[PDB]
Amino acid sequence: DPDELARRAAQVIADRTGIGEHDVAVVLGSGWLPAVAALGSPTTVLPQAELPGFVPPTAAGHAGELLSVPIGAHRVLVLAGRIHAYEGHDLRYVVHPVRAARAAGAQIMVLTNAAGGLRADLQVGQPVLISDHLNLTARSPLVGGEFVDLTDAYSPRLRELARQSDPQLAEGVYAGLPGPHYETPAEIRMLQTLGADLVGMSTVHETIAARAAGAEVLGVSLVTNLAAGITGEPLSHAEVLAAGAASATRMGALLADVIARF
Amino acid sequence: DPDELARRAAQVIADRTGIGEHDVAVVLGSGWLPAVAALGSPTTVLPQAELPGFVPPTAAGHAGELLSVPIGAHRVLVLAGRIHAYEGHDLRYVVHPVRAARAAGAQIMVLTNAAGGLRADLQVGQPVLISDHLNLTARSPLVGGEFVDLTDAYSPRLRELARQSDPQLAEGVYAGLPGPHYETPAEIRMLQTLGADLVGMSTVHETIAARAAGAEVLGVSLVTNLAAGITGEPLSHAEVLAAGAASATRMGALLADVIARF
Amino acid sequence: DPDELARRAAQVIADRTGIGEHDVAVVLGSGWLPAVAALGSPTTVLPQAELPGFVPPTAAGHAGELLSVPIGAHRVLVLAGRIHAYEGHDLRYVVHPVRAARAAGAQIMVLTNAAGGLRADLQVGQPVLISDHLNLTARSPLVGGEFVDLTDAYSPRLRELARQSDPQLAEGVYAGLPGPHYETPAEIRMLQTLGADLVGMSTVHETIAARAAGAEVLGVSLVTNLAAGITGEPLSHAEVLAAGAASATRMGALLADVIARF
Ligand SMILES: Nc1nc2c(ncn2COCCO)c(=O)[nH]1
Ligand SMILES: Nc1nc2c(ncn2COCCO)c(=O)[nH]1
Ligand SMILES: Nc1nc2c(ncn2COCCO)c(=O)[nH]1
Repeated sequence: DPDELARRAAQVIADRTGIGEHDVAVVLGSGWLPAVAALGSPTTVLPQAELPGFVPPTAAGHAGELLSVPIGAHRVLVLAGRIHAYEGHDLRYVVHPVRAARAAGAQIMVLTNAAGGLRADLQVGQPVLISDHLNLTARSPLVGGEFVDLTDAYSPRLRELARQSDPQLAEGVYAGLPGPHYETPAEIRMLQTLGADLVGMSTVHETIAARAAGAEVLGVSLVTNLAAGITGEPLSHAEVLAAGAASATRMGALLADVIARF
Repeated sequence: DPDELARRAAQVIADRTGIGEHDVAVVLGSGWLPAVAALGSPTTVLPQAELPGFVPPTAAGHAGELLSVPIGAHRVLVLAGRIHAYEGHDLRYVVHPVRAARAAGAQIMVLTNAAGGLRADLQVGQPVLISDHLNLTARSPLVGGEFVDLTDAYSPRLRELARQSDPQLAEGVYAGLPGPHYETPAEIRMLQTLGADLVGMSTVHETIAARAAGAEVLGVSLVTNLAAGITGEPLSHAEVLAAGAASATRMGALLADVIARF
Repeated sequence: DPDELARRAAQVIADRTGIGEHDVAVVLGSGWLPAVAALGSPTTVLPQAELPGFVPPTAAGHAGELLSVPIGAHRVLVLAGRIHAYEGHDLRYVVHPVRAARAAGAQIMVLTNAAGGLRADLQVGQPVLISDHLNLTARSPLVGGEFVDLTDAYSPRLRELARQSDPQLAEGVYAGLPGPHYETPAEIRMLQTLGADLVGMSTVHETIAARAAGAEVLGVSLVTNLAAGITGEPLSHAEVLAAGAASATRMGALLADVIARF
């Protein structure tokens, strides 16, 4: 039972952080690990790996951390590192950190990801609010008849708040694909056709789980690269890995500024 | 294997219903269940849990009811209560009633479901014949080289008959997505770009299992709401649930009227 | 370790063929099996079932061979037969042959398949190079975190060399779907909107795994029919299974000529 397990993770978070409630949670995955530092000074860091339901049984590699970051009166549960459906994990493990954070008190989930830009405009290193997603994984983390409306899955209010801190923030539609391979240029063209501005390999399940749980979601993509076939050149690994890192800098700090608006 | 379990279920069904052939099956999906009551004069009802292979090893709720009913010159195997793929279940379980049906004599499977309407001119509470589908599940109920052709998977003949019963019947293309979450508006715009008129969370696999097994299929969606982002206002749990307790005697009258024409 | 298993496999190839490296692998599946004898005299033939990682206990039928054929400058591993996701095998097993091939020295994989033609200039019996693919399986043979750019997944250079042998060779984007059911005509319309020229039931994962493993890939579809709804007439397990076994000599000879240009 995932809510039951989320409640244990949440008890342990409370126990280990000494903080009984955590009213915002921020998942920083690929491309966004620069963002961690920059959310602000953690009072507790712990390994996610320790936590009930967290870093998956089968494959145990080395998860990231759960930081407890006060931002004013908001106690931010920072999830530095996430697991991905592409790693083989049953989606309940994939969304468990989100569900744990809910149980730990998160009103709002800030879900971040590394994305390829599908769009004209888009610059490498550009943060892009997610206005909506395409779930192109053919899955849901919801099992049974949990029929969650995904209208305004990425809170307009939270996009408004974020633009209060950076009025020049774009938004775009994120296509969530399983990965972990990057996309073909034909898949990219397809995704342009399907209505996506961004493409990536996470997030959609987390949002769904977050929304199912009642949490408001702020989604932020970092364009780590223009998607395949957009420029005419192959993808640069160093660019995907590093070109957005000062962005993820910038953004964690911007982050802290937006959470403070919550 | 699945086919042998389907024939075992069929034997138990013939035994327990006293009916050697049920030349029609009806699967009563979300929002169609109340329609059972207006179907005719069933002569056996048995809990589906009674039947070999009906209840999956994984989840256990309260399985539905299997009704044997004469309608016109047909014996109709009515499945009230179904399992869904979104409940976690191997598809062999999701299509088993259809396979058990065909093994029990079924030549025509009447597959009903609840759909978001993707054309803003479909009326909430109006049935729509499925003229075709988009299997967006990335799954098939068929295993190994079962290379079934799905041209006219939804028999034009049956839709023609259905329309003699009710010539105000729309037809349209149904996108089968896994569920159980509803679609984002962005997914809805994609679905429209993809040529879908209806969207739901079932049927596709049963259609495919039915065509494989050589049964013809009449698919009928109840538009229980306009899909996400169509209205410019969020979906409402309040409509999706009642949308066909209201259509109930009318849907069961339609069903019985169309089956009689078969 | 998939890669270790590949390695285990490649040492048998070396050992049973007596040749330390096969610089080209060809995967013959559906529609291309008859072409094998026309490729050349094999210096060795081993059943696939004898190699580590290759074929099942659960479901056992009767499996392909692996041939070692010199072709032009090349020592070619011929994989006669493949297994398919639609048979239900973990993808690690589906792409093991290619990974084994790559481990055996294959830096070029020629992946052949049978496809529905969606594009107006294609005809039944035509070989079509695969220019790009749409992976519509919602799966990936990659797990965890290799960085795999699928830009030029189907090497333009291999395509241009092939065309030095038969410049006749058309090319198209291949949509790789789960199978084993064929597509509904609405699905084919969608695929066309998605930019697919060809549709089939294999290849994409074997590509990905070849690309991740550092091989270039030439894809060859045999158009074994038009896609569903193109002719307004059903589809064929065996106008598919060989509207190209009509042309064994030519298909083997096409392959041998193309490979000689590499
Ligand atoms: N799928 C995909 N992911 C990317 C790309 N660039 C960076 N990432 C990071 O992983 C995907 C997370 O949403 C890209 O072009 N495509
Ligand atoms: N997938 C999907 N299913 C719907 C929609 N409206 C009604 N249904 C079916 O709801 C009953 C449970 O699936 C919709 O908009 N999308
Ligand atoms: N998916 C798909 N595969 C095809 C089609 N035609 C030939 N093939 C290849 O068939 C795979 C099973 O033989 C088609 O129209 N669709």
